Amino acid sequence: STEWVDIVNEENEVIAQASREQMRAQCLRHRATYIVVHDGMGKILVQRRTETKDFLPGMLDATAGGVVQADEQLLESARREAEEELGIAGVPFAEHGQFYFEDKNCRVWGALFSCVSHGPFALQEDEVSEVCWLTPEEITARCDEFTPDSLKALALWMKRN
Ligand SMILES: [Mg+2]
Repeated sequence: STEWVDIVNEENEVIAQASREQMRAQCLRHRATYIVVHDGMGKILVQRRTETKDFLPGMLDATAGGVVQADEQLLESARREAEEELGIAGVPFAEHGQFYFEDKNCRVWGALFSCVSHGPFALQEDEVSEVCWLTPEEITARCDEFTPDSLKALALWMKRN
């Protein structure tokens, strides 16, 4: 089935809907959720992207989450992503506002969430190839390995937590 995605203007108003392929082909501005999954003891669940991913294959994500699909509300979208990527469901999510990120390959209004989970996790190997618990110190010591958008989300979380 084709994945359909909300396309937004500069003001984060939905003005278009595109296939996932069109979104990536034209670098269209879209929404995504970013969820800091932390263990409540100082560590962040970090996820290595498979090497088949369109956006930044093989890099580390400091957050779970993904593109918000057509007509999805932000929290249900975050919950769907966490369920699909990590096999978690019914865990409390805290909301931490929004941020905008763009580089040469994407334009995104991000919605930031966090949750505390110790697992267990059920992962998708076609998307994530590895997970581990890292402290924020450990992450910044390796920050060249991380997607800049997930790093931005984490940094924003770290300044609130
Ligand atoms: Mg997705």
